[PDB]
Parts: sequence; C-alpha cells; structure tokens
Amino acid sequence: MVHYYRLSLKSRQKAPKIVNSKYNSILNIALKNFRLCKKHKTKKPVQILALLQEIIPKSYFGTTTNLKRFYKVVEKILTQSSFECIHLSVLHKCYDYDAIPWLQNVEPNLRPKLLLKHNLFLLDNIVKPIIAFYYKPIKTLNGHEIKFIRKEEYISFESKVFHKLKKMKYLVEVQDEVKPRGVLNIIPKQDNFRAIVSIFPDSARKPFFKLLTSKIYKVLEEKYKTSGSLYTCWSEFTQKTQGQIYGIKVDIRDAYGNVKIPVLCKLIQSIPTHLLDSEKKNFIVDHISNQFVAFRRKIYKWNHGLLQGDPLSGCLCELYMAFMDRLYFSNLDKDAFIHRTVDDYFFCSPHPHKVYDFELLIKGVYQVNPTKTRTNLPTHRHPQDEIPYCGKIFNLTTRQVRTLYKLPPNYEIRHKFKLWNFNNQISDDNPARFLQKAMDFPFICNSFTKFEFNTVFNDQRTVFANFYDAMICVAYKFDAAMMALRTSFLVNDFGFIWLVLSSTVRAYASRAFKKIVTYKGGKYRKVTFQCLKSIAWRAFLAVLKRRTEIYKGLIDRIKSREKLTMKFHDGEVDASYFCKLPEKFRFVKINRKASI
Repeated sequence: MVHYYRLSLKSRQKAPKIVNSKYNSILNIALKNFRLCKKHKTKKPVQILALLQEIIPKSYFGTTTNLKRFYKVVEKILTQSSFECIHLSVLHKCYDYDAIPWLQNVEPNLRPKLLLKHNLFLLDNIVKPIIAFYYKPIKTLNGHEIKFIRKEEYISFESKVFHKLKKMKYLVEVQDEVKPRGVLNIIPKQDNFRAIVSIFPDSARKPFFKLLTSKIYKVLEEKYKTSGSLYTCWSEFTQKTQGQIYGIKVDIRDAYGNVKIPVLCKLIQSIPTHLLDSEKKNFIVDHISNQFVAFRRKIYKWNHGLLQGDPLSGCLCELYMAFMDRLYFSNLDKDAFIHRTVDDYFFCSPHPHKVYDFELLIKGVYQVNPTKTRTNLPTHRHPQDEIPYCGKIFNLTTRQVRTLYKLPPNYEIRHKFKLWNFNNQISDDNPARFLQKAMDFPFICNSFTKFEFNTVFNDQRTVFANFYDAMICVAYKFDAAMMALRTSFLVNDFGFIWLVLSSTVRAYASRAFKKIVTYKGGKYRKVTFQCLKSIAWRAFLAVLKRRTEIYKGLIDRIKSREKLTMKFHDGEVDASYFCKLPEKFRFVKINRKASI
C-alpha cells in the first residue's frame, strides 16, 4: 500500500557511524564525508547540492545521468511544500544499472531493490540531516509554503526575541524543571514574531479538552448574542442603505496576548452553575494564571494573557472578546453594519461621524495596527474604497464583493496546493486518478460561495470576475499537478489529459451555474452554461500560456475546438479582464529551483 516517500525533514534519521550487513560499504564513505563536512567551519555560504556532490562519491552513481536523477529528488526536498511526497519508484526507475559499479556483482533482476534501499539511506541519513544541520524549516502559514532559514540566523533571531520577552515581563523563569506540560516555540513572522506552544502530547487527553471547550461554545452562543452570518449582515445592510456607505476595518494586535488575565477569571466562574460550576471552576482559572512552559532546559511562566497553542485559548479568547463587546460597544447605531472576528472588527454606516467614533472607541478598547487599518473616510491620507475582511474584498461604494487573494511578490503558487496524501496514496501507473483528484472541488471551497455568485448585491459582471479568478487558481493547480505527473509519475503519453481537462471545465461551469441560480437576485440579467464554460476555458488559457513551449498543442486544441467568445449583458462589463492573467495572478512563481 506504500507508493510515496515524504519530503519532510521530520522523517530524517540519526546517521550511524557505519552501515550494517544489509548495505554496501560504499555508504560508509558518504557517512565519513558527512561527518567531515559538519566538522568544517567556513565563512563562505553553503550550497547543499554542491556539498552533497562532495559527500556522496560519484562512484555510487557511476554516471552523470544517474547522479542527476538522484539530485532531482534532493532539489525537490530543498524546495518542498508541507505534505509533499514523490513516488518511491522514482528512486529506481530509469537508472542506468549496467553502469553502477557496486551493483555489478549482483544479478540484474534484483538490482532495483538495492538501489531503492540505498538511495533511501542517503536521503534519510545524509541529505535530510545535512539540510536540517544548516537550515531551519519554517512553515510560513501562507498555504503549505516551507521557507528554509539559515540555522545561525534563526538562533540569532530566536535569542533576540527570547531576551526581549524576558526583559519585558512575558517570560519569567521558575527555579526547577520537570513540570512543563508544554514547550515554547518562537516562530518568525513577517517583520515580527509569534510565541506559540506545543503539547507533549497527550495532556489530560484531548477528549477532555474537546468536551470541555464544547460546553464553553454553548456558554458563548447562549449567554451572548449571535453575531450572525457575514453574508446576511452585508446583504441586509446594503439593501436598506441607499446613500454613500462609510466603513472601517481595524486589525487587533495580539488579541491573545492583550487579554486581561485577572478579568477573564472573574467571567469564567461567573457563568451559570448549570453549565460548568465548581467542577471546572478553578480548573480553567488556574490554568490561565499558571502558564507553565519549557524552553532551553529551563521552565518559564507565561503571563501575557492566553498563550497561543493551548487547546482552550481559542474558545476562551472568543468568550473574552464577546464580553468586551458588551462592555465597551454599547452605543453603536443598531441600523449600522457591524461584524467582527477573533482578530478583526468591520463597521459601516451611511452616517460618517459614527465611523470616526468607532475608530476612536476601538483604540480605547483594544491595541490595534493603524498600518493594517482600511477606511474610506475623507480624513485619512490614503482613503480606501475597497476594504478586505475575512478572505473577501468589500467595496463600499459599489457594494460589490470579490474574493481576496493572498499572493506575495515571488510566491510560488504550487505551495498553495496539496496534491499528495500520505493516507490515500496513488500508484505511479495511475496518473489519471491523480489529475482528477487534483481537480476535485473541496480545495477552492471558499471561492464558490454566496459572496461570489449572488446577484442580490453583486452585479452579474462581478460574478463572472469572481468565477474567472477562481478558475485561474484551478488552472494553476492543474499546472502544478501536470508538473508532478512528469516528474514523479514519469508520464510519457499525455493523451488522457484532454478529457480530464474538458470534464473539469464542465464540472466547474456546472457548479457556477447552480450557485448562481440558488442565489439569484434582482441584479441578475442572463447567465448561460455556455458563457461560464467560455470564461473557464479562457482562465485555463491564461495560465497555460505561461508555458507556451510545453502546452503549445493544448492551447491550439482549446482555440480550435472550444468556444472562447461569450456574449455579455452588462454594457458596464470590463471585457478586457477576461483576455489576460489578472495582475494579482500575473507574477506568481511557477518554476521550481533550489535556492539553498
């Protein structure tokens, strides 16, 4: 049942001194070389590819061609996404066996098994450990993007934050060890940091926290008013408002960290006895006051509110923020639009003066980031007409809502997708299953919602813009899968591709159509299946064109076989939007290349 090898450094093993009977002595050299390399200190930057080619002797591969096949794998590891694997077969298929010296004393038929066994050793014992020796893998959280940071630079950074947390008050040591219940970890954030904790695991059993936190969500949804659906809120607000809407988004700085510990305590116990009472009274209380964590052989106390990582912090923060909502947000025009999350508040009104008051009020209540604040008030130096909130872009004048796409400069789009599932592995001879699975719906879940396809507040042309943007992603995923088919599945005959592409276009056009009909409103004019199909195809062209070499025949096929021209029903449409890669998608990296 095992076709995959994982690329994660986590699978790495502690290299022995020498190999046993099972392996060829050739490996002992590479192990010596790995030891030598680590012992050597240079003021000159390390390239792993180059280093390995000194560590693993060429005689292990026999020929340049064999060596290059192995280092494609190493190059993938060096550029990996979370969860990514390759096929185990790539570690033996296509190798020049007659040219590998140490395999010459072994009959052809059982050579591939040995190479597999030996390649795996080098990968697990040398390739992965060398990377983790010089680099610290960091999950950037922007999709499955792994960033490799120089281990020396990380420790430098990690200490700078440690000495600062200590200097302030957030971290205070307590004498003895052997009572952590959690290990503190500093995570590099863009321009900043984030202090989280790992479990152990098996603290008190999570069935104990899960049924515990479940009763707390009840307390929130019973004793506090329901905020309601974001969609319903925006729908009802825009329809009753006829004048120029004004609005503000405010980002809350460290909502977890700026929790008043003593105040939340009073609340937890104050909740009705028939919901928690004595049983879990002090249980939660002391757990918030006694935040015990381990670091570098020492144990520290956390007193900066709820620590991110605790399986209860999430719900307790929600419970806390709800309380501060009643406490300090009591005025507020009830006709106004108000929506908030764990981190964000979003407030709108046709009366501009109530927006100013909200900005001033919010800053009195919470700690915010005026850098991450978005508003249309003619007061600010840079009044934004479109404010982003919960993965959507709200335009206050037009009332249109588009999906927000989060793609930094030089972001490698393949990091956004999960093509490999270790608990559901696909064999190397089944590329069609892999491509089809890749085109399944669940991944672009949040581009195919009420927000995108409604014609209540959204114009028909907005819906098309949303659908087109969504299909650009599907297409980028299709391209990422296509790259995996040639490099892991090692496909030669790509004939099956065309029908999978055609079905995908159909399927997505069909879902678009259904969603449009479901959420039909007064702004609807006429949407045909044919038109959506054309928009979908255009989005595939836009992405495909980035590799006019590899996708040459496929592009011609689309252009000669498919309807690419559509009729619009809004003279206000921007038809040019459908001609090309939208500028938010036009600069994402689609070429993999080792950088460390």
